[PDB]
Amino acid sequence: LIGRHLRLGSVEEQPFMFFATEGCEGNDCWSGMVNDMVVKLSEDLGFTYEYIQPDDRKFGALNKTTNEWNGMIRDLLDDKTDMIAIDLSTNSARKSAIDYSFPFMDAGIKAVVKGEGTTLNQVLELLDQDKYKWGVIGSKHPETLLKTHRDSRYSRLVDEGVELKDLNHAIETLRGGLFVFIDEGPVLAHNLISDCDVFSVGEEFQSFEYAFGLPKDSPYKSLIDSHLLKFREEGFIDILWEKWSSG
Amino acid sequence: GSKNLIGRHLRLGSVEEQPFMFFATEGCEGNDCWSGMVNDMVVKLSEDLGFTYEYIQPDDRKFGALNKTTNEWNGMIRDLLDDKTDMIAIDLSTNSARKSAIDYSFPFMDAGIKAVVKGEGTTLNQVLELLDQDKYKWGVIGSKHPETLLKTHRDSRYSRLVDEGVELKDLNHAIETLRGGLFVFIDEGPVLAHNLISDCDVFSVGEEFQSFEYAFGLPKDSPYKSLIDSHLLKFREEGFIDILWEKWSSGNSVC
Ligand SMILES: [Mg+2]
Repeated sequence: LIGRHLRLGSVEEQPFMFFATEGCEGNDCWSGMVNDMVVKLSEDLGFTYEYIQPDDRKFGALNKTTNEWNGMIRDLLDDKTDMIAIDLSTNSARKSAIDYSFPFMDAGIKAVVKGEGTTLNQVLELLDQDKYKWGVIGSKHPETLLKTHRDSRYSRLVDEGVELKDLNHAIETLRGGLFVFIDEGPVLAHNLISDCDVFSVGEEFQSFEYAFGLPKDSPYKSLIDSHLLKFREEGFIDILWEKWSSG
Repeated sequence: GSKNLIGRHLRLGSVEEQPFMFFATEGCEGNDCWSGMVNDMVVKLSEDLGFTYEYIQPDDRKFGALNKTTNEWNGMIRDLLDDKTDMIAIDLSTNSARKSAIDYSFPFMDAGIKAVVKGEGTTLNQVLELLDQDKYKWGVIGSKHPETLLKTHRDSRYSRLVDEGVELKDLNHAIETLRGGLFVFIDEGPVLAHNLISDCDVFSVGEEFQSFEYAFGLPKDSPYKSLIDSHLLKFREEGFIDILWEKWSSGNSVC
């Protein structure tokens, strides 16, 4: 990587990445845990980099009607980027098409709702009532895991729920009440810390990792993997999570 | 790429380390001598990918570490580097020393370093306290991951712990010594949780520390890594890893 330039796919997803839309230029528009990881990788490996957001602003999923990807995954497959630098969740659909780096964080699917004393105990109960609406963000990992789960009642949840645009839209809808938002534990923990009237529905389910995405046969995988492992071993990943997560 | 596992015969490095692997020393032949969480993973991989296999233990019965004097490896790591095996099928901890020499598969379990103690009277809150006292002896298993992490920790007091402690041969020796009392054994969370479930007079020394994974070990440039990784990810996504841990890890406690 010494002398190399990496085009890095990313999107805003706090606290992993924050993207300033004004008042900044280039790489300095980005901040967060993933940015701090990238900065240190760049310093230690000697590459320059830039961040490239997908035009559709999605993480990426495989459309089963067209068999085409979108989001950051598609940009990587199209060779618009060399690596996806974000909290990229590991799933088998993506693994068919791309590789992952060594992982930096366990994560699960988590569901939350506004209003203390919710009667719900598990998300599948949502199918048997009409007091609460619910949803997941389109073309993002939770949607994919629910659509691929063995119990096709999870596909019903996705298909019969609201398709949310992004985290801001989801949180807005959640705060409007009578709405169960299903997403990822670490993202919900950070972003809903001050919402004392938001509570969990059931326990977390599904076991996966956050990692970076790499194209198959990338010449950079071995080095990125080594360095990410060293970050974890040296305590850097935990230090960054303490820095960035609330609170 | 083009190469896959159908019709291949894999030599798999392993050792007993309950509940990941159990090895029967009599009354069995070949693969039937092995059982445990990792064995169940291997059996399913072999059914789905179409390879046959055998397990090969290192003669030294070590997991594997790098000797800084000789610059040579030992244990399962050395057998893999020497092409005696194709993959290390065990709870193989991820560490940077090993990563310089081998690759890892997609991981199947987060783990940390855990210290436990047996003894009445004053006790300890954090392992470095061992260095300023002589009531307790302590140890790590030689050529196993906990020793490597403590020796490579940037606070060299952890190297003092290794150098001034007892070099324990294996898990049975370590647990026997722990049960003898006035001893702190430093090893890995999941192994200690499983094996010390009914030791009501064994307690924690502080919280777990260090963050790493259990995975399988693969030689660099292995043609089988992509397939093994894909299938291990699917095991995790389908809940198979969690189901196996529930099956194999000890529960209740008479404590
Ligand atoms: Mg993990």
